[PDB]
Amino acid sequence: MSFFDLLNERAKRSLLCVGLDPRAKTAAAAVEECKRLIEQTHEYAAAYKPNAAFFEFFGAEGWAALSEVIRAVPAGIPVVLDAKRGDIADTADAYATSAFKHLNAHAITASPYMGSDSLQPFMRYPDKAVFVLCKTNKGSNDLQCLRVGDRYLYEAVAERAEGPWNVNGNVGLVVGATDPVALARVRARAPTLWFLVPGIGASLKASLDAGLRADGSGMLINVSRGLARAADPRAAAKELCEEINAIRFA
Amino acid sequence: MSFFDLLNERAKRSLLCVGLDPRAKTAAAAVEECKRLIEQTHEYAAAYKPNAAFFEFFGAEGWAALSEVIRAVPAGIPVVLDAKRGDIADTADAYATSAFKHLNAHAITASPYMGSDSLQPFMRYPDKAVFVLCKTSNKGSNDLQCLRVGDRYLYEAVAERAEGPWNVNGNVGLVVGATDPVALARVRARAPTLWFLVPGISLKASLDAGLRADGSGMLINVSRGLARAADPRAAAKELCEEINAIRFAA
Repeated sequence: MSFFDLLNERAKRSLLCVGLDPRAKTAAAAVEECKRLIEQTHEYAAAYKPNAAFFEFFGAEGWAALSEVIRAVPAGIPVVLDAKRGDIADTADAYATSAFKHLNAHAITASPYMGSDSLQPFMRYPDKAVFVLCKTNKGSNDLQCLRVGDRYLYEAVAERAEGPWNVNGNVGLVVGATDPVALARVRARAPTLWFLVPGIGASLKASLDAGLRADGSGMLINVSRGLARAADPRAAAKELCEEINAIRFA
Repeated sequence: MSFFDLLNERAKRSLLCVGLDPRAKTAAAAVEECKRLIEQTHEYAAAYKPNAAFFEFFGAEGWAALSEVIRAVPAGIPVVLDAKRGDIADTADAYATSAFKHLNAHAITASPYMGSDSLQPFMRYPDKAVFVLCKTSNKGSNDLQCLRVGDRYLYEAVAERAEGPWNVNGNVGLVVGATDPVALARVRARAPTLWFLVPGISLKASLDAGLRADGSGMLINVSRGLARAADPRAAAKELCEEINAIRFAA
């Protein structure tokens, strides 16, 4: 089962991605915190997204904690390591081996800035997925909205992803929820790719109308604070999952 | 004791940055390998650049190994953690705290793709430097970096931002490859004062294109050329002296 095999099975029930961004002060407490959130939300989760930086923060024990948390994700539910990596050759190979073999995540996020051969070391794993940063925060304007001919830079990234980068059919894009016009533009350039969509908790219907594919799928909607800090995380995930599906059905 | 205070002092003697990219198969062996290379090269090193991916590869033991290797670098020689990070908000804050406080590196490398607010969490440390990816030498450089924005390349637009709006704390540098001196000269034209971290040496042409008016502002990284030299001590001495001979020449 590839990442997308697992995701497409989950997508029959949910498009909700649950962020694992522990607020705990120690690695041990972080593990327990994440395990509890998994227990409460897995029935309504399409994926989990552990925060690579939050785990690195704990130092030595942080790695082990991340591995333990990934192990705690029920079989059948894919894990996207939000590590936003980008380098080349042996260095990129080492990041990919760490994420995919050592930590056993099913997917990673990656920067497009160094281009095709910076992305190849991740994308060469046919059973893993690579979500490439496309449209994201206020700094988006700096580079992403620069005009490269008759399109924005973020559109140029989209055209490569739904295009020559997708050798193993395992490329996705990171496309933010807070900009529905941009979301629609990316979907027009890349009509078949899965989007990882953060920032809903920073409009649900607008995002889905702009970003869903023709099949009513293809958006993985990430929520972190709205679930982790909820009075009832299970009920919050259930409600979000159902809200998304109601829109898909209509 | 800022990064640039340390670097300016070292630049009186050297512009050589020594990569720490261990080939060893265990964390413990990697530490010893790096310690040996530091011992052989420190008299001629302006900086050390540990490979964040290579240390992450060793998992739990990896972080501790990286911490130990950084601590092994003589007082007075700055450490650039080559991590190429880029994220937003609390996540970027976590990467910064990890690199600058927990690991006690003096500088980090970072992707520009998510723009100003993705870089601010690193740049807010006035005593730490942030080397932002600008122009890299790999084939993928064609994909984004060499796209045309108005009458210039994307990498020139990045250089302008870095020299201009981004450099509020005077701690921004750029990563600029040695393999194209024409591009290196374009970057120096857009960014007359910034330090460049220059991987992958074309030594004379690179220095002619990239040095500032003061004969400084380039940090020349060497990895394989030193670590795999029969005599790394003599290799570092020779490279340091060759760089300086070019700097001295009218």
